[PDB]
Amino acid sequence: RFLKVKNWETDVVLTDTLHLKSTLETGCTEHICMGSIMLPTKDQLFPLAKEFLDQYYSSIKRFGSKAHMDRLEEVNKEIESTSTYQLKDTELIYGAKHAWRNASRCVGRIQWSKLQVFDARDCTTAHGMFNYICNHVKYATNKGNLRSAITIFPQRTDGKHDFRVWNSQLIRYAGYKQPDGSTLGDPANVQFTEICIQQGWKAPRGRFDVLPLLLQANGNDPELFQIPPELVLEVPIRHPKFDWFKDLGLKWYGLPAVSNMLLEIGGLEFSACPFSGWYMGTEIGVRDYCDNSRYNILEEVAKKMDLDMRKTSSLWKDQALVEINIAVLYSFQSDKVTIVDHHSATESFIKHMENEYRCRGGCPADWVWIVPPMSGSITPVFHQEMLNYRLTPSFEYQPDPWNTHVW
Amino acid sequence: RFLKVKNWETDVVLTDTLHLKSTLETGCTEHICMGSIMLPVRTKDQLFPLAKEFLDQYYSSIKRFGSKAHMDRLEEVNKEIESTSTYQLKDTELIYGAKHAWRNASRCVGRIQWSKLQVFDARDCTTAHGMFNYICNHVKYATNKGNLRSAITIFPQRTDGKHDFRVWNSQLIRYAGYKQPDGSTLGDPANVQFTEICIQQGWKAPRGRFDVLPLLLQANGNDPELFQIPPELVLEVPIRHPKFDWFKDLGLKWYGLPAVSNMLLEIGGLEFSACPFSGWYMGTEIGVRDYCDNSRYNILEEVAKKMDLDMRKTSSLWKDQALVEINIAVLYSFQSDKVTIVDHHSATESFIKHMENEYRCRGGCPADWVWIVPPMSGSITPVFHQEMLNYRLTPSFEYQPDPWNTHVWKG
Ligand code: HEM
Ligand code: HEM
Ligand SMILES: N=C(Nc1cccc(CCc2cccc(NC(=N)c3cccs3)c2)c1)c1cccs1
Ligand SMILES: N=C(Nc1cccc(CCc2cccc(NC(=N)c3cccs3)c2)c1)c1cccs1
Ligand SMILES: C[C@H](O)[C@H](O)[C@H]1CNc2nc(N)[nH]c(=O)c2N1
Ligand SMILES: C[C@H](O)[C@H](O)[C@H]1CNc2nc(N)[nH]c(=O)c2N1
Ligand SMILES: [Zn+2]
Repeated sequence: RFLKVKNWETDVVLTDTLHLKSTLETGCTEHICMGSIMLPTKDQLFPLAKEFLDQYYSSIKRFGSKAHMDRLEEVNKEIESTSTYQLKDTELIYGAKHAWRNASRCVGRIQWSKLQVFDARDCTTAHGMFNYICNHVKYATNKGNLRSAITIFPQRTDGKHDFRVWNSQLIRYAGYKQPDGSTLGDPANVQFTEICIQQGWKAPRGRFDVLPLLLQANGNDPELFQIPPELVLEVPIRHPKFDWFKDLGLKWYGLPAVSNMLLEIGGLEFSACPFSGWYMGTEIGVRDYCDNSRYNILEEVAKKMDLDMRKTSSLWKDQALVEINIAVLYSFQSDKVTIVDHHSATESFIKHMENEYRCRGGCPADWVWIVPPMSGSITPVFHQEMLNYRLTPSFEYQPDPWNTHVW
Repeated sequence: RFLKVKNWETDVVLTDTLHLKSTLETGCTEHICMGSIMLPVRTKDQLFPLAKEFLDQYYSSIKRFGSKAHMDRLEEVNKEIESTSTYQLKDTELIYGAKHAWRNASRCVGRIQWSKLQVFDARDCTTAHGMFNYICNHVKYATNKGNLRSAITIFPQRTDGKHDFRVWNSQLIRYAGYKQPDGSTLGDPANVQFTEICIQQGWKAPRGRFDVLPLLLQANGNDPELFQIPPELVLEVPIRHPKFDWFKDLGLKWYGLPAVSNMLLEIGGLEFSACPFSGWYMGTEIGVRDYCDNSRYNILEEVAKKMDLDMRKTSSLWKDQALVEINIAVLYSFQSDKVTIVDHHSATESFIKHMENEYRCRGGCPADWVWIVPPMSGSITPVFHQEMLNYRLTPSFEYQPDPWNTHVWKG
């Protein structure tokens, strides 16, 4: 009932009570743990609404005040009538920040309360979504000094009128397979990269071609738009010692901006809610470059380093991996674009876990995702027991829209 | 019910049915995951069922399910239980049981090797001296002059819980740790407490950085006794680096034989509380954890200074660079002395193949991602992108409390 979590490096023991407010399900059972699986009516809505409003008013110390009871009634009225309701701005801001605060997979949550929220609930067309996205991008980029933000498009009504950003992130690199049979640019996007052409895009057939945005307003077919290059900050990747590094030709964008998730506040579903902050370096250096099914440049970097690539036990992959990541961090820092290393991000997150244990009685956290993909055991999160549970408001996955849209 | 796991690097999907044979609890529920939590006397009552499940498994494996031999064994074990409140395993049953505990160990990356396990039956042992002899023969056989072979030695089972066999050591071979007055630590900080107990029981500590601890052995619920392992039995490897000649001057060495001596082996409801087992090291267990954990030898700073890395900013990744070098050194040193060791790329690759094999022939492989993924270079090894199902099958290896916490001293 009152669960404990221990840090094995520091012996620090925290006590979790916040999980008892857990609402949704994890996929795990008494018999089976699924911690490593990527994805395991008017009736429904009022409980959900009341729950959320209860935590709102408690957060502003007006639980059981007149306004609270008045609101619960106003929303109760609005639901019994319209079959949905609308959030006040203040509630929207609290909801979004809290969906980030509750993302158990995010190592970056020490920053949860400094989130800029752009209310795009008055938007009606793809051109309009495009304007809102551009302003989001520009605000967030801030000439390199990145600022967290989210833009919230209109809430789903009856599932026929959905706003969706078809891009999985706002800013990503094109991928094309060749007759040769291998891959140019980023293989993650091959499919999307073809949809875009399959709808109209004139691909500059290249390696790092920023993809066009593909936007669907109010359930309608979606439309192509190029984000103005001037708005897409990029960083040429070079090493502080290896001059040949530059000649690998590598660059990356500074703004990670997730665009395919669904935000749930008080039972209301926001299917287009792109959000952005900034990178931890290993997301680019370990996952984007070195994954077998991504840019997969380890072989190439290893060779230029003249390492003994003959036997796994020379650890040539690991050597190359570290230099690549030093390179990415060096570049971003040199160009004054915000970025965080994994040692610093994990130290931050331990600090935040501690803050959330005392101020709030816990912090849902998913170890499988919080431990970085390199140097795990020399970062402090490795030695930290964590409890994973689902609280609301939350961000959730949702099916790729091309599997669902009728034309 | 069938459950699927996918690999995201290769799109290979597998189907689990074995999880249906599971019964023990995970720690998790529908509302909470405890997947990253380190640790989430029986009556006739519960013993009968547990012995029957075990025997049904045993006789299916040998293709004799429902034979007269099966049925008589059941009847024999049942009489023995209601007669004496316990039973004895046949040799063949013990062998199968020990191997399957290994096979069912969801946190073990080395399981491709499960069927080649040498089992020593030490169930006639009655004293600590006899335990010392068995452990010595285990160590020498396992070591095999550097060409390591997996083995386990199984001492008598628990009876009333007042006559337990225990090895108080956490592993058969480990270095002492000594808390110095100035706050620092000499040798391995993980072993300070155990080192104090030993000293208290009368061990004269040489008080250097790599002193092999004595064995501390309890037979039959007696107070345990000290024994020094013969040093000619303890294979050690000096740690050098193939390019950095200053590495050897750091003074590092490590032992070759990892042999865990503090787990509890559960077979058909019986509890073997002393069951030391041994295999061979994955390099990262020495190079990442043993040397570079902050709560262990923690040589990272010293190695970084000698490499003259930029240590002013973590974003230099100076910790990450030094860590790869220390692990290169460890693998180089072991290979050069022809002492079996496996790197994490090779171990994890082998495990993915074991795992697919186990899905095909067995219907599953319970696996604990948190422990299988290596503590460096996680995502450039194939297990990182492997979805895994974790559940508890028996026979199994279980944790058990430290004996200094539970023991009734006699004096
Ligand atoms: C401010 C800097 C931020 C840093 C450095 C950061 C870092 C991270 C990292 C490293 C991951 C794992 C990502 C992966 O491997 O794909 C992650 C996941 C996540 N982050 Fe944060 N984050 C930040 C801001 C935010 C913001 C502003 C939001 C929401 C408003 C957010 C919501 C999430 C969610 C929902 C996931 C998991 C999504 C999934 O399950 O795939 N993050 N973040
Ligand atoms: C043959 C070579 C072997 C290799 C390379 C191997 C590798 C590993 C590694 C790397 C771990 C994680 C250890 C840690 O993080 O501290 C592990 C855990 C484990 N292994 Fe294996 N292993 C091997 C043989 C065996 C044998 C022979 C047994 C038993 C007969 C076994 C039973 C286990 C158990 C029970 C754990 C988990 C311990 C715990 O939960 O604390 N291993 N093994
Ligand atoms: N189920 C999947 N999920 C999936 C696939 C790719 C990426 C992601 C998550 C991307 C993500 C989400 C949130 C944060 C980050 N990284 C960041 N630093 C931020 C992005 C926005 C604010 S911070 C990346 C999730 C798939 C795997 C393979 C095909 S689909
Ligand atoms: N709960 C703990 N248990 C614990 C503590 C230290 C080590 C271990 C596991 C030791 C182990 C177990 C099984 C295999 C291995 N490594 C091997 N290569 C083998 C050892 C024996 C056969 S193979 C190591 C478990 C702690 C963690 C940190 C501090 S206490
Ligand atoms: C199968 C496995 O769960 C999958 O590889 C996960 C592991 N941990 C991860 N962790 C993060 N941060 N991001 C990821 O994409 C993944 N992938
Ligand atoms: C809290 C967490 O479970 C703990 O640090 C685990 C993580 N993964 C591990 N994995 C292995 N192989 N060995 C370990 O000791 C640990 N420690
Ligand atoms: Zn779980």
